[PDB]
Amino acid sequence: DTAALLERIRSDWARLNHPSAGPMLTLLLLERLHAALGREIERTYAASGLNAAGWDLLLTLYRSAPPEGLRPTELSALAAISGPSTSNRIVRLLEKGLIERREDERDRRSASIRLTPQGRALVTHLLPAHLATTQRVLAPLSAQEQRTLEELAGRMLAGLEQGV
Amino acid sequence: DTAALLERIRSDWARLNHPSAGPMLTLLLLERLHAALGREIERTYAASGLNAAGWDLLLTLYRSAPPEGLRPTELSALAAISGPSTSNRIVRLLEKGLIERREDERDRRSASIRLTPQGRALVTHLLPAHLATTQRVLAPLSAQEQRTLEELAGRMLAGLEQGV
Ligand SMILES: O=c1[nH]c(=O)c2[nH]c(=O)[nH]c2[nH]1
Ligand SMILES: O=c1[nH]c(=O)c2[nH]c(=O)[nH]c2[nH]1
Ligand SMILES: [Cl-]
Ligand SMILES: [Cl-]
Repeated sequence: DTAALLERIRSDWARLNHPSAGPMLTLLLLERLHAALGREIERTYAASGLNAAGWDLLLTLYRSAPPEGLRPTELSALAAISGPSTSNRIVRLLEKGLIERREDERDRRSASIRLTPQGRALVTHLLPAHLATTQRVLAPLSAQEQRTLEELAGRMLAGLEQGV
Repeated sequence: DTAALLERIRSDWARLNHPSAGPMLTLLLLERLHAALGREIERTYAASGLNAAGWDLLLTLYRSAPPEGLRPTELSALAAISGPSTSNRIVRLLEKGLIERREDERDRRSASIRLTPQGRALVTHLLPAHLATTQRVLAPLSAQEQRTLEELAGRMLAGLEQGV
C-alpha cells in the first residue's frame, strides 16, 4: 500500500457531513501500523515455527521470569499480547518442549511456567535479530519522536485501561 | 492492567545488558494499545453479530464504495484491516446478506462488492456510536497531540511500506 490514499479516505469521510476525520484516520493508521509491524517482527521467528503469541510468551519468560517461572496470571500481566491469539499458546509451547510446568496440580493450586533449555537457546539466538527489527522499524522517527510516541501511546492506553 | 509495570519491564531489559529499552517498550505499548482499542471498538458492533474484519469491510464500503461497488482489490486498499482475519470476511457477509456481488464470473473477470439495503441500514445505525468511540478513545490526548500521533504513525507506516 501507499499513504497516497489517506486523502481519498479523508474526503470520503467528508462526504458523510450532510468535526474532522483525524480520529478515524489515526485509528486506521494504527491498525495498519499494527499489521505492518506484525509482518516485520515475524521475519525473526517464522523460520523457527512460531506464531507471534508463541514468540511473545517466550520472550516474556526470557526477560521477566524468575528462575521458578511465572504464574500464567503474572505472565499475562508482563506479556505484550493478551487476546484470543493467546488461547492455546501455553499448551502449544509445552508440546514443542520450549516451556515447562513447575509443580502440576499438587499442594499449591495452579502451576508456574518457565523456559526449557531449548526455549532459552532459541530466544537467545533470535533476540539479536529481534532487537534489530525492533530498532529498524522505529528508525524512521528520530529518537524523542520515538520517546514522544512512547508517551502518547502510554497515555492513551492509560486512559483506556479503566472500565465502564 | 496498569502501566505500573512498565518500569519492571524496562529493568528486566536492563539486566540483559552484560542502548536503551524504549524501542521494545514502545512496541509493547502499541500491541497493547491495539488490543485495547479492539475491545473498545467492538462494543459498537458485537451486539450485532460481527467480528472486526466484518465491520471494517462494511464501513469501508459505506465511506468509500461508489454505487457499483469496489473490486476486492481496491477494497483491500481502502480498508483498515488486511491480514488473515480477512480470510472469510467477504464470503461471511455474503451469507449474512450485508454485502452483494455485481456481475459474478461473466464478461468482465472478477466481481465487485457493495452494501445491500440492510448492510447500509446497519452501518448508518452503528456509525454514530462508532464515531463516538473513535472520538472518546482519543480524547485523553489533546488535539494536535492527536495530530502529532497521526503524523508519527503515518511516518512509521510509510517507512515500513517498502519491501526488502
Ligand atoms: O482498527 C480499526 N478498525 C476499524 O474498524 C476502524 N475504523 C476507524 O475509523 N479506525 C479503525 N481502526
Ligand atoms: O507486538 C509485539 N510483539 C512482540 O513480540 C514485541 N516485542 C517487543 O519488544 N515489542 C513487541 N510488540
Ligand atoms: Cl475506517
Ligand atoms: Cl517484549
